[PDB]
Amino acid sequence: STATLCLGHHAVPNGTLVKTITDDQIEVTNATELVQSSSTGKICNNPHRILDGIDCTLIDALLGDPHCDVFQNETWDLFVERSKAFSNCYPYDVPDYASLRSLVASSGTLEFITEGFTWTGVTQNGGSNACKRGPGSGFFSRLNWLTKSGSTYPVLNVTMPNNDNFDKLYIWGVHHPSTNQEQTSLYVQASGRVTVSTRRSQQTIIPNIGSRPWVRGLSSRISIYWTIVKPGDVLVINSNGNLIAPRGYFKMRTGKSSIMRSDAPIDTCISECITPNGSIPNDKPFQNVNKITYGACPKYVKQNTLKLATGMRNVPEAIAGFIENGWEGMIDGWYGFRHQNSEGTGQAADLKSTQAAIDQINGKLNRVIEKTNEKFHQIEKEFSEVEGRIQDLEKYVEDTKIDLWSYNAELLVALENQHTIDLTDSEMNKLFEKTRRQLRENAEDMGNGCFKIYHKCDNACIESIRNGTYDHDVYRDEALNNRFQ
Amino acid sequence: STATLCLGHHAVPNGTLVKTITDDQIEVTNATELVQSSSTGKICNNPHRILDGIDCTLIDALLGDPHCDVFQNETWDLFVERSKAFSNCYPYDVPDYASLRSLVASSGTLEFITEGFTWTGVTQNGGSNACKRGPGSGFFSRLNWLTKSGSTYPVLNVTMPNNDNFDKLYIWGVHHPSTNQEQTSLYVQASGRVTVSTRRSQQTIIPNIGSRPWVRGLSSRISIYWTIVKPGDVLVINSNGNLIAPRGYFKMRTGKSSIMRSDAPIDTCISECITPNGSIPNDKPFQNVNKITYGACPKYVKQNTLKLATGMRNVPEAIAGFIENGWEGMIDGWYGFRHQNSEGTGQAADLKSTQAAIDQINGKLNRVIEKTNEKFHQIEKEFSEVEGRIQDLEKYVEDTKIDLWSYNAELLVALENQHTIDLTDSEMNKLFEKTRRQLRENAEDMGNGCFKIYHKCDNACIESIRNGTYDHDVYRDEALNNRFQ
Amino acid sequence: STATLCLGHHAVPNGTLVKTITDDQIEVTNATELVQSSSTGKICNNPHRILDGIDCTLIDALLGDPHCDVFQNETWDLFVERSKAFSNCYPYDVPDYASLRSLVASSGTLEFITEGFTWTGVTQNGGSNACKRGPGSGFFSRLNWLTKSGSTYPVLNVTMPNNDNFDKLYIWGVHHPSTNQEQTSLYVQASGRVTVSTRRSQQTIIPNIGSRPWVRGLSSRISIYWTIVKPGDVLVINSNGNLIAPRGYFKMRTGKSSIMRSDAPIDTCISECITPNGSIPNDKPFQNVNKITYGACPKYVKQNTLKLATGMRNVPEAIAGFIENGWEGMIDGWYGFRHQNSEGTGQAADLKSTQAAIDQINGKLNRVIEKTNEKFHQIEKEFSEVEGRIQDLEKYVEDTKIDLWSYNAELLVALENQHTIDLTDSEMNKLFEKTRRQLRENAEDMGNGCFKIYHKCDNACIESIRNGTYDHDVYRDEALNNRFQ
Ligand SMILES: *[C@@H]1O[C@H](CO)[C@@H](O)[C@H](O)[C@H]1NC(C)=O
Ligand SMILES: *[C@@H]1O[C@H](CO)[C@@H](O)[C@H](O)[C@H]1NC(C)=O
Ligand SMILES: *[C@@H]1O[C@H](CO)[C@@H](O)[C@H](O)[C@H]1NC(C)=O
Ligand SMILES: *[C@@H]1O[C@H](CO)[C@@H](O)[C@H](O)[C@H]1NC(C)=O
Ligand SMILES: *[C@@H]1O[C@H](CO)[C@@H](O)[C@H](O)[C@H]1NC(C)=O
Ligand SMILES: *[C@@H]1O[C@H](CO)[C@@H](O)[C@H](O)[C@H]1NC(C)=O
Ligand SMILES: *[C@@H]1O[C@H](CO)[C@@H](O)[C@H](O)[C@H]1NC(C)=O
Ligand SMILES: *[C@@H]1O[C@H](CO)[C@@H](O)[C@H](O)[C@H]1NC(C)=O
Ligand SMILES: *[C@@H]1O[C@H](CO)[C@@H](O)[C@H](O)[C@H]1NC(C)=O
Repeated sequence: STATLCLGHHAVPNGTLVKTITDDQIEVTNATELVQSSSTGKICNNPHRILDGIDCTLIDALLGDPHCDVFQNETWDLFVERSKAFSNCYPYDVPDYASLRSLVASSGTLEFITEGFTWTGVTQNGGSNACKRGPGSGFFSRLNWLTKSGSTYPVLNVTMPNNDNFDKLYIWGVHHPSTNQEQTSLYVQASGRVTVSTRRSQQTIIPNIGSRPWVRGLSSRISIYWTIVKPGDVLVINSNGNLIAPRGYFKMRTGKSSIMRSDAPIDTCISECITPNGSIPNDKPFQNVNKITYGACPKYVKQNTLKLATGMRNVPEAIAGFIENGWEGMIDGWYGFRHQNSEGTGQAADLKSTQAAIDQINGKLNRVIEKTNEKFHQIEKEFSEVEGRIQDLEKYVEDTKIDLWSYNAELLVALENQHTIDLTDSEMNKLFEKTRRQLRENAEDMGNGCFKIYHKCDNACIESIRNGTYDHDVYRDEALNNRFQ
Repeated sequence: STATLCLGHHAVPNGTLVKTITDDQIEVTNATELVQSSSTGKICNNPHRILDGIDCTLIDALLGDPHCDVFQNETWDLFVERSKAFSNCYPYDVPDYASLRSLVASSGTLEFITEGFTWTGVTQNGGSNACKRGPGSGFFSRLNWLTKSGSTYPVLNVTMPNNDNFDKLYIWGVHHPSTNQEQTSLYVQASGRVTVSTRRSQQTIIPNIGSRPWVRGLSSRISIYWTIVKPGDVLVINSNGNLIAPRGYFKMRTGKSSIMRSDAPIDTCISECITPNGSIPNDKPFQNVNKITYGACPKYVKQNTLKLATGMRNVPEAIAGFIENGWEGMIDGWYGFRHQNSEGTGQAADLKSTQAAIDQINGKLNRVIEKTNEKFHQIEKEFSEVEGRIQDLEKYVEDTKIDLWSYNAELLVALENQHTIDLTDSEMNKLFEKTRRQLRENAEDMGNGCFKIYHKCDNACIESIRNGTYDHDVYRDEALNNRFQ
Repeated sequence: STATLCLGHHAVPNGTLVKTITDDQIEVTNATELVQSSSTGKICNNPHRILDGIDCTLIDALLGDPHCDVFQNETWDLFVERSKAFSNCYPYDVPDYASLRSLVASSGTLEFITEGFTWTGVTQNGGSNACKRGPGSGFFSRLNWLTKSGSTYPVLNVTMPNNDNFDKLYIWGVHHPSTNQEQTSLYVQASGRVTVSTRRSQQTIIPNIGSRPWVRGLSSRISIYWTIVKPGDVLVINSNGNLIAPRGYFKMRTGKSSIMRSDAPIDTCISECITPNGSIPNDKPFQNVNKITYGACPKYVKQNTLKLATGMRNVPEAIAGFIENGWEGMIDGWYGFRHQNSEGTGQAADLKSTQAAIDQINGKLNRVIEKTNEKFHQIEKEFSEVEGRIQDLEKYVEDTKIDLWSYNAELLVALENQHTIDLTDSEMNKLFEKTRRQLRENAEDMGNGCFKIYHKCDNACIESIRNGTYDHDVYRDEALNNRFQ
């Protein structure tokens, strides 16, 4: 008699469509989504130290807004700026505001050391009713509003050496009165001047005595400037008037700190990736949640979905083999044998080829993508004002990055799916070729992916063929007799 | 007797060389140029609304140059800025000119709403002989040149609330007189000041009273500034002098609008992609025409040609099959059979494998590159002045983008050509293996991509082999007798 | 009798692990490092014109520091800016210093043409003891310190037309005296003003009368500004006072020039690639030395090693063929035959398949990566100050470029290694299939990448099989008799 041993691969009834280099949409047994398209809606407070700016802007906490005194000496890995954040202090503008916000966020600390600045001949601790600290007028806690003492405002000329071994951030301000009457009343000089300089840098501000929109009852402003005094350098403040002096310096730092605009609530949970939408799992290589990211985050891509073939071609369902169709009834392994001999039909999965395919597919993605791009401080990617050239450059850089990484994701997923499908096909063909080699002249490929063994092949001989210990010479005579006679 | 059945693939005499991962220049039956290296030289006026700035710069049309009154209330999807554009009005400079040009181009409209600004104690509608609107002195139509009324220039202090639901762009200016005599004659104050501010922003400009190069007969200038008033915000203009006030505001839009410097004529034609060279077709995924693009444009690459293999190998031309040579004489399909039997030689293309290869090759490039990157406003990529850091950053960002996308194009073309070649080879080999399987023991492969069938194979039998309905058992006895006896 | 003919591939005892798309670490016979991870520590003075700024900053050489007069009229392709560079002249700051440094580096020349500027009513060649040119007081050699002549400082008003065909760079300065007494003594005007303008540009600077840190004995500063005068344009300098006028112009160039901050000594050596680490060989496509590069440099990648498989899979060691193991003892070629016949065992490498594999592998890398991205002037990539938005954008652009190119290198190496391994496997399989085709029915594949030929196969017959001139019909009768009888 003649037995019919042959090979096949597992098939699933519910396949999943993936995109390859050669096929637009090919069904495979298994696939995994490589894009994190959803977020939990909350920012995890671990492992990063998240500082929620409930009603406070980062610059508001920096200056010492009366409603931002809880953020004094605060440190963060990510400062979260809520859209409800508002200023309740003296109206102010920060020329080059974005740079100050960026560098204070990167510093990651509001640690403020008060310094013994000596202001002779002027009244310190000038307050306002726009800045109401308690039941009375106040001002920014980190800024000293100096005004004329008596009937004269001398030329303040103070020095502060940076004898420490770290950069000192001095946040000072220039008062812009609404009228010349206010300018003279606060500062006997009809036109003030504030030159804050270091041995290498310099910033001169001429106060602007002009009316402007009422903000919290004031048509005067404070223009906020910052001076970074590196170690060994010295800060000289020379003011003829309109000086909102610094009460000290902020300890600048370098690290993984940044700032995020987000309304996502902070939740007791752990996630190394934070987006304005909330924290997302970084298990997947790519995301479609937000281009704004903090921590170990997946690369942002424009694709909502990128399915990676983690299985083989799905060819759902006479024991014809892989060339005809896949085997739905085989669950022990990926590739296996079905045999029909005198002892009845049987099946047995091939563990060697199954494990080869599984091992090859296991780390396919993780070996072409670095562990995870861990980004902490970045450029601004959403803007509320129309700034122009610099904002356009930031938007263009981010769009270029997004387009290039989205193309990388598309090409990589197509390449990896093509390689997975070709690899599973090659494993099936390799097992078929091994079986053919074992069955040198004792079998014949029926053409449906199925061999026809021309000798009585009991289950023991089937097992011998399956495990590679099949000796063709034993049955060569009988097989040849049944084949060519 | 016996028969011959050789399997082959179509070949063309006029092959085309392509680049693959494995071969530097491999000849293929067909290839398509993937780089749009040429342009029609004229900008299509569809589907985008192209506004040709014949003799006007965008800022010239914005300010209301007398020779640019045809651009009043103008809208555009692309503003074309001719190199012959010139200014014929009061000489002016725009501090951060690039930013204003960028944001006005992005806004995409010159829609100007005149507002009831009230300037008390000053003479309005000041004009100069440099701006000759008609037979007399004129000025920018969108700017009001305020001067002293009689012998006094009071402290102008006006407000304009933004009660609408859109951003208001206020283009104002500061007059820079040639001499103190002119400053006092126009503005009794010896030193003017223009503070234009919102509840959040502020811009105070001190006029510069100094002579400078004559431009249209004037050594005075206008420094042009813009204020964007968001909805609910209020614009306050406080001028001690030298105020070139706004006559209103330009309504700000957000959309696909931009500006292009181009001398390409406008043509009654349709093209979704516009370059300074002119409109180019976006059928190809890459273009080597211009890095400056607008609309649904191909990605810019440094390659002047990237041929993508849309066919298979050429092995140009005893009927040996694919292993030996390609078949020049087969035009019906890509793969086919040539048979020699007692009834004479014949040929027949294999439609199944041909269609498989054609379908696999049809969308190879499409299923790895997004439809088309539709970019509307971008960074400036060509610069006429040496600005320095920001211009260097823009040039670096564009050069990095160009290099990365050029590498992407090289790698993609090489990968897709390698896959096309391997795919056509695999189709040929799969057809050969199918024919082998059908001819289990009836035929022997002669090594030239062909089979020697050892039984009388009439045209009906050859057709049965070709269509897969060949029964080996019918001729097994005769074939074995002719083979082994 | 019979014979054995096993096909195999060369193996090396010391393989090298490379990385593929399918295997994390696969041993190949040969691999080459694609990342230049090391530098010679010195800057080659060829082929680039390296100018070593020993103790001079580029701006120090530009202004004409007394200790930088050796750099007058100097030209360079790369200006090397040592960390020991110091200023020994009048203390100064350059508002927008980075832009001036960038544009002077891009120009690549300090060629200074002295111009006949006429300053009437002021004292020229003003000096200080901060700039000691010799034993007496000095000043910047390219700047004229103008002061009051006698007891009056008239309103300087000079013009300089650009009648040449090149851009003229005018480096001027504004004096910032420490006290009003110094301002009046040097400049009778209590408040100076310096307006330097062209027909299209304008820079007006108000001198800053305020004290500041002593630098070389002076609490006064020079604010350095530059004006680029296009051909046909004219430069007008007006000054009430505080004018550090230009003595001429620096001739602008466009080309391959740039500036590098490096302490690597310049050595008599040739290298087209320069890094702050020193010159590196550009033979490899990628580097891990420095993201800051000049000349034809390898792309910077984060990977310190990327091994590209320049050989085949290594399978180190009855003459079983390729299926079992690789051939350690075969050095003549890559693929070969080992035969056992009545005349004894022998071996012979296959030159055709070996050469096919070698030719395909030779240029795999260089037909997908452009020769060398020759980058000369680009953005600053290392910053000593915390500047903010623009510096953050530069850092983000460079980090994006580095990440994208590192992913490109990783994916490219994985793809090329996968293709090389599949290529060598396919060459071995193609040799096996050719040998099978030649031995139509005279040999049987034993399953170990080897054939049992069932006829007397002397060395001549084995050579005929190896060179493709083997006629199966000669031995078909004997082989069939030995096979099936
Ligand atoms: C902040 O830290 C400084 C550091 O010494 C300390 O002097 C100061 O009292 C602290 N203030 C607050 C509010 O924590
Ligand atoms: C201002 O202070 C600096 C150092 O703080 C000093 O060198 C200078 O003499 C002072 N000037 C006056 C006028 O006091
Ligand atoms: C995240 O937020 C942005 C902006 O609010 C929004 O455009 C995007 O759709 C959000 N994505 C998810 C997944 O919530
Ligand atoms: C522009 O539109 C406004 C809208 O009211 C109108 O008042 C004005 O006259 C228009 N100008 C032109 C030139 O069409
Ligand atoms: C200027 O106008 C603002 C409102 O526009 C007003 O609050 C302020 O009192 C005015 N100032 C003077 C001096 O009239
Ligand atoms: C397009 O124009 C640019 C600049 O004028 C030129 O460098 C380039 O060669 C042009 N290309 C084509 C295809 O016309
Ligand atoms: C620099 O070149 C100019 C060009 O004429 C020349 O006049 C000047 O003397 C040169 N100076 C030096 C120091 O070489
Ligand atoms: C200043 O010089 C310019 C030419 O450079 C001239 O047109 C103008 O009249 C001069 N002004 C005075 C006040 O001399
Ligand atoms: C090159 O120098 C940089 C900065 O000093 C350093 O981080 C890097 O490790 C150096 N690389 C080599 C190869 O010396």
